[PDB]
Amino acid sequence: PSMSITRLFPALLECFGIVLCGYIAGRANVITSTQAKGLGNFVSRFALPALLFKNMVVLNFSNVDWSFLYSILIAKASVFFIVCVLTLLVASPDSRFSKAGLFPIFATQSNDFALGYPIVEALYQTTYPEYLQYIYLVAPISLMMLNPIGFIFCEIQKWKDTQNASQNKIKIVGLGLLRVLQNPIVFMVFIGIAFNFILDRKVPVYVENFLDGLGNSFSGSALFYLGLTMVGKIKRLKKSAFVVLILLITAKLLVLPLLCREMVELLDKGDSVVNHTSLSNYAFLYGVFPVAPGVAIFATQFNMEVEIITSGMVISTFVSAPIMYVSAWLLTFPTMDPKPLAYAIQNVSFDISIVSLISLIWSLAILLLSKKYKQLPHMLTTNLLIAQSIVCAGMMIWNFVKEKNFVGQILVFVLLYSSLYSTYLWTGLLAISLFLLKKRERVQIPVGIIIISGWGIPALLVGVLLITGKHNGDSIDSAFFYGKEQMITTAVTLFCSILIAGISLQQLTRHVLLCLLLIIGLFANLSSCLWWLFNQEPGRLYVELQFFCAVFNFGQGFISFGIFGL
Amino acid sequence: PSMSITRLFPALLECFGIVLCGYIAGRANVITSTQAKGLGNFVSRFALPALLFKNMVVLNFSNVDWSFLYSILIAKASVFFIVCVLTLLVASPDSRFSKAGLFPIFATQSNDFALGYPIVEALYQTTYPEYLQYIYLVAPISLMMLNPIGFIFCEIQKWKDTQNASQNKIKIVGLGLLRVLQNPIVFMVFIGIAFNFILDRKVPVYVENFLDGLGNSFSGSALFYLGLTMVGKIKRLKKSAFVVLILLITAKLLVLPLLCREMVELLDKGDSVVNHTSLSNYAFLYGVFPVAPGVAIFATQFNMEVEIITSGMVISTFVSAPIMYVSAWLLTFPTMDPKPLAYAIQNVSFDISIVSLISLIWSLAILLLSKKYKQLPHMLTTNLLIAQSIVCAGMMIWNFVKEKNFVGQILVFVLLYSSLYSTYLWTGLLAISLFLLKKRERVQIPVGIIIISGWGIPALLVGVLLITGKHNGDSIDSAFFYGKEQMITTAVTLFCSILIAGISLQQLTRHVLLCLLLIIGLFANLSSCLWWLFNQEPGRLYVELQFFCAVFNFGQGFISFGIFGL
Repeated sequence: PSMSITRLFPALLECFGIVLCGYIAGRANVITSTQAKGLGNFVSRFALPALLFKNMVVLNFSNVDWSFLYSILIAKASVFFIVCVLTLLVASPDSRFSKAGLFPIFATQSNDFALGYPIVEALYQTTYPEYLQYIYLVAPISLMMLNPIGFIFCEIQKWKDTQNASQNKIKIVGLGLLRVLQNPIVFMVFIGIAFNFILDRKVPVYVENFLDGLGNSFSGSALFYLGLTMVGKIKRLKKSAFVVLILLITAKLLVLPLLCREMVELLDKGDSVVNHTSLSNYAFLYGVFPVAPGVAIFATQFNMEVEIITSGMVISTFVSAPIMYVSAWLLTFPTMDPKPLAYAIQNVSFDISIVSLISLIWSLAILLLSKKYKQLPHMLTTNLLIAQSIVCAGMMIWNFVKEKNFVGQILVFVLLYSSLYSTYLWTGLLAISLFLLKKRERVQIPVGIIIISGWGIPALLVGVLLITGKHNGDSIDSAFFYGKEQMITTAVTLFCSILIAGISLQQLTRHVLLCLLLIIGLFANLSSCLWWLFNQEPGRLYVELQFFCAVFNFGQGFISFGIFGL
Repeated sequence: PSMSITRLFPALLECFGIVLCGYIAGRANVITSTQAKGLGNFVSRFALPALLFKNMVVLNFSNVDWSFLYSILIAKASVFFIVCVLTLLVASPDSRFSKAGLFPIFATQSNDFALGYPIVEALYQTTYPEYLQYIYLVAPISLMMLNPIGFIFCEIQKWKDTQNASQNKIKIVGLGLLRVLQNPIVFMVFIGIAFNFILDRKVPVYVENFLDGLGNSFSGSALFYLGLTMVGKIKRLKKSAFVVLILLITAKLLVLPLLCREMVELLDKGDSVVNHTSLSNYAFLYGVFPVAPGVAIFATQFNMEVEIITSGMVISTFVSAPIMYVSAWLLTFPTMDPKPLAYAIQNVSFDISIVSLISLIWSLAILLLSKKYKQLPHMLTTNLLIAQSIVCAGMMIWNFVKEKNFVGQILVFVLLYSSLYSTYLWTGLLAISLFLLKKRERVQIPVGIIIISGWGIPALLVGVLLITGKHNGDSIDSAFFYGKEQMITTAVTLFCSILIAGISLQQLTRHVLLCLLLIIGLFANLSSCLWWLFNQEPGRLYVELQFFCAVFNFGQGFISFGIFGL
């Protein structure tokens, strides 16, 4: 029914494909500074003003609900206040004012124009089109209130950097207001409001085509410039810098969205509760949008703490996608029938599976071209990567052959769960291998025996499961293909491999990081299976259990991509 | 009826008495820079903002005619354009942009707050009170449009003074707008408009008393500061500087008022033609207001051509009063009955007479304390000054004894016209004396004979006029006391003395300047008398003839004050 989520995935595909294409053109020394600066100037001075003007000349103020506006600004202001007070209490007074100036604006300004708008239109084009007009009401008005405050703090820092007591507060506040009004968007917003008032909701035809042409190309050009502006801005930082950056990011993506949810539910008191639920969905999806590069520009012009802000922004752009994706799906689950939930879990499984295939074949190509798998413990890690690639390809085929052929279905199921169980076991096998290398014992490693075991016991369990199991082809989910016996086997497999990991626990640090991260998802799987078997009756909690288990099982290769990928 | 002009004179009295008191406290080294700067800061930052805020919170926009506003701004803009184009065509390009920046703003900004408001309230308190609310609509709004333009020209000059081609037009226009918005009045006007919108035409009682206290003392303090700020800013300039200054002043006081009249008559098309006439009167009296010191401050901060602007402003303040006075009276004459016109001419005669008495006794005290009247040609000039003082005192008594006593009336009339005719003759006597000194002849000057003649022939003519004349006490004017015979005698007196001046024509330059300026008024008098005798029927032109003749006859001592006063 409402909230068509199927179109969300393709939109993220083009949105991040443009970014990766820009970055690829960047690091190849193909695109130089000249045309990059030209495109940036075109975006900042021509495309964005035209787009905002065309969207603001037609607004229909007479039928716009301001509960959105009040809710979003109050949530942003509360977040800004919390961040600023925390900064002033924790930061050392040597440069505390600078931090209190640039840190909290990172928590309120978001890339709602180039990035958020494609998703919101892809999700609300035919069901709630009116939502598309609220975005242009958020970024400017918020920028009117919260950002100027931070500005004067920066000026205060600059003032105490100059040690010029002659300057008064009037000059500082004047400079701050001058800086914030010098930002183009505020005065195009003002002129657009003036033109809407003057023209009485009319668009001149002579310039309508020009405005459409300038505004339609804004998104792609802005994303391309963003991709170009992250070629070499990621550098190593200190432990305290990492900690404060993580705190900032968690504030960005976990604090504002939840607060927006709660106080949107608080403020609104309308009827037709479905509309209120959709409103909360819109607010929460809005809260999770990443950080705009405008704060990076502000830091650059202020020439203070530029590197940390740039690193935070570039990391936030990448981290936003999985979180907003899981958010959209998790919010969609409660209002669906169990068979639609099964369809949704297959869909997300395919999506994460294909992305993970891209990651895994990239990693396998890198490792094979490195020729570093001849010595321990790399060959078994490559074998585990191969098992991941095979199980993800099994996801792909199985979703393609769910109800296509019979014998194909059984063979695909057998190979699929063989590879999956091989990954489960190989986690514990790498645990044992790392533990025995830790012993520093000059004893030969039975590499052939361990690899044949790691590929044979999973196959043997799959075969005996097929022999003892009973076929049940009416279950869409692969877990319930035969019934109790399969997930009893999976539970005992999990229990065994996890005990192996626990008793067990040259880039050994990389391997031990992997041998730590994998077992959390392993506990997730054990908890899911033990919950299903102990609790025959269905609770109101297994939906996110199933979703997280599928996500881990079917995108765990992302972990190896992150760790064994650079 | 309407346009009560009687209260105009006293208002000018206090307005310029405050100025002279401030100047007198200034040159006595009694008031120093400290309290002067304190009072100036109080006026600029506290009194004026409070006054404008209290007058702007209550405005009643619903019933304000904007024909005034359109008319006044279009006239000011036309004047500004004419001045700027003339400046750019005539000024040499060495510093032409600076001139085109500061010269035309001198022609549009006026002292409408401290100076004009007392006159407009004194003339329009009970008849057209609403007029008082238009003043605060003129100065800011005009300052919004015309002055900023000039600013960028100054910046252009500064830019070409720096020879920095890196700066673009955007920076220059930004600096100009920053300077003009930095002026306090614009943002108190904006905040006052905002408060009027918010409070829905209400004034808080808790601050109403404070606002009244701050705004009531603004006028006196501003006039006092203005008087202090002219102690030593008048210096000698060159001939071209004098010529351009005279051109500027004539533009100030003759161009804007007439243009405002004509295009106010053009734009308005309302009924009840009396209202339109009053509107034109208001516009013309507004156009004649002097120059505010704000342009002097602008020149000082720009540090360009400060002396010429300051001299022009300080001269304009003094020159404004006689011109606005004669304007008010001349505009009032057409709509009155002949007996009210006679009353008005007696009133203006008394006013100019008492001011001229102040001037004449000051000059006589200076000359007598100088002891420079022992040598030619000073004693006869002192005698002429004495005759002026006596004839002005005769004005005073005669207006006091117009219908009080009979024998007093005849004796006052006799002495009065004796002194007046003595002045007429003594003009020609000084002409003869200067001509005979020009001869460079070592011949004794019959000083006793010439002085006894100069005091005796006028008395003899008065006596024979009394003997041959017929008393007619029903005429309010002194000219028509007896009838034809008196002004036949005056006409022959004028004709004789003026032929003496023509055939005739050590500070001889001062004397010849006097012996040039006096005879213009002499022609005015001859023209008036010959017009009355040749044209028995009354035309529609003798009103200004009579007014100018009375003004000359009864304030000619102002001429000797200006020339024989320093």
